Amino acid sequence: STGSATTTPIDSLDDAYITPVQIGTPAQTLNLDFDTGSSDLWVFSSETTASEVDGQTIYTPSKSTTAKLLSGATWSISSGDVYTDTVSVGGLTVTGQAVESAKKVSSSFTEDSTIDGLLGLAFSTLNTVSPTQQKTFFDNAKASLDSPVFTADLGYHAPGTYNFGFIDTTAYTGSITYTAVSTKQGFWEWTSTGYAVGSGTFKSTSIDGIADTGTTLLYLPATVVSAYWAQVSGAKSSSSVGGYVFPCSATLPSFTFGVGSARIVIPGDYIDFGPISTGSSSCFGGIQSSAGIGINIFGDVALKAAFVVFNGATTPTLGFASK
Repeated sequence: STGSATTTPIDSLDDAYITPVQIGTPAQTLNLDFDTGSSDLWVFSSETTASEVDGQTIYTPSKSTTAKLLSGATWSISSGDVYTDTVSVGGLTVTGQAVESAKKVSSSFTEDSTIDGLLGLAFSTLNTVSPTQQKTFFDNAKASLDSPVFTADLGYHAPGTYNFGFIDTTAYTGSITYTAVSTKQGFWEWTSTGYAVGSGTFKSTSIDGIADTGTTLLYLPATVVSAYWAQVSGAKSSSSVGGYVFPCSATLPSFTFGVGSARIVIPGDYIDFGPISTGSSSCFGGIQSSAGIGINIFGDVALKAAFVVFNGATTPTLGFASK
């Protein structure tokens, strides 16, 4: 089996991407945030505190003939109980998928009406269901997939594609470079071989990080991020804003990261996240320091510059191609 679904930016900044997902019988279609940095499938539901719902499409398990309460199971990340139900992505169907129903949701989600929930695609060891931990959609699908892979092809200010079970050889240029993955923290964790700023020379240096479609920006060590922003006239780190900002009049340099011997180039425009407030001439930067995070994160800024293969074979790997 295979599946293929279009993913769409939620706003003009590519702050996140939503992908339609069919849940239940008859289908209830929710727009979920596919997140390779977490491992829960959770949704706004008919059980979510009414005050905390503001425009989202909710999952109603009582209207689904295939929904079953997973008795005693709870989750907490935003929290609630758990159902099993039929879940389909882009034509690919999983039966008995754990669907985690929000009783309560953070204010951050209530405020963002375009995201109906999350679909986690990290390793199932990070799943928060208790007392019986649950499998991700990908893990459940693996048995039936033609190949145990999914690919992320995120667009820049444009729709993209998530594919399951196959690699679309028309979707990238050149070859896919594969690199080792550590699952020890439950993430798609890998080691970049270095970086370059604009047309500058490539610096060979190991950067351990995660491929995280659920994170908007690129978070790298302070040394690297300082070298980048030093090439932008007027750029500075602002404690009031919470990161690097730059004059909206600036032209940003590209940023290159290494994948083995290969190179992925992030165009400068990808690093522009626009005015910090309406009318401001200060703009927010898309490359930020990981120093207060504890881990480097190859978020959407980096990932959308590439065709990315998440290989969930017994020895997992990550592949990157230019496109």
